[PDB]
Amino acid sequence: LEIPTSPLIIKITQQERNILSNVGNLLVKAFGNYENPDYIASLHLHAFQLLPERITRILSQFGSDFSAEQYGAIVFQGLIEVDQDDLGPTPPNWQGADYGKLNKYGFICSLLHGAVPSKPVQYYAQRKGGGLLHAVIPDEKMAATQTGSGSKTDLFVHTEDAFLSNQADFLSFLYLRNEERVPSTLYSIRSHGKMNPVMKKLFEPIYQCPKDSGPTASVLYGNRELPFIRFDAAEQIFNENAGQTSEALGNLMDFWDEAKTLINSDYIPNSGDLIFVNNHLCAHGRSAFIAGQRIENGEIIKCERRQMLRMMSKTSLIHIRSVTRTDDPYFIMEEHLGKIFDL
Ligand SMILES: N[C@@H](CCCC[NH3+])C(=O)O
Ligand SMILES: N[C@@H](CCCC[NH3+])C(=O)O
Ligand SMILES: [Fe+3]
Repeated sequence: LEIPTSPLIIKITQQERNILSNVGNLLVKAFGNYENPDYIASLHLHAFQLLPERITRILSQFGSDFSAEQYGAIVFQGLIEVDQDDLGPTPPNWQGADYGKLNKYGFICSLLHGAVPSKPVQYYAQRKGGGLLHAVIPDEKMAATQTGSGSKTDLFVHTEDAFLSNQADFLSFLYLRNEERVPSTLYSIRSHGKMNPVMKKLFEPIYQCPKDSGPTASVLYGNRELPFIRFDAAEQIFNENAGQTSEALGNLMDFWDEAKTLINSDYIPNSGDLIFVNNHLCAHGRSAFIAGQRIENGEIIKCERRQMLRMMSKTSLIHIRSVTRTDDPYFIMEEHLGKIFDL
């Protein structure tokens, strides 16, 4: 067995970039925006017929691959060319993001999910939905917070929405700018190799999964030999109010001791790179940084602040139907491990 220790790196070609750009422009003209219900209803058809064939091939293989060799993450290097002057300055927070300008990017991202095949969704748990595409921008007000609006966060990893029974199946992180040169940290449950006694204890449904007395869940699930994972190191372990039992905390600490040595922080994304993640296999994180600066040869180089676009998707609308809005089967109303928001 070749135990995966790093994600698959795909170097996007100029011809592929040009196709994505032209297709993105055509979809903007045809449908106005990526949230158009006519576009969403025919998403897979546009994904398989408009994407560069190599991307379609990679994503289709990835969607059904839960084998021992699968890391659960793909880095698409140079997926898009970002014109930095046209993008202009990074807004102070995510509320300031111009969606007229990210519209083409939303089409491209939604086609990638569509080729898995997977359906872009939104969660009331994250920004009261906030649309299919989220701008992730470091806010000075929330500088050292354990969120996406954060800047100084270090050594931790998490799968997205570990507190939800219906968390995303697939995630995409499109980097518009990373002038601070912050590494993108990834962690795969497949990096452990063969099922061992430390991992086996995580199948027990005894762990707290606190929201971004509570119900418990298993950290490991799915296949017994090649499992899926729901994990949040900061929220389940290093949170004083996590409320874990001594048995559960001990199991998580033993797991974290093994897991932390397998974290991969080698990849530093460039503008236009997209990281595509199987949220059931691979956890993600970000190293500490001061937004709007980098240090080179003992000197501070001022720069525009970090800017990333996030899209989440589910492979089945049927199995999430008891937690979605009556008039919107793509809008998840789940609050915490089965419990729905009481509005
Ligand atoms: N910026 C995002 C990040 C949340 C997910 C990562 N903890 C938000 O405010 O919803
Ligand atoms: N969502 C992160 C950045 C993405 C890193 C994922 N490897 C943030 O706090 O901005
Ligand atoms: Fe996250």
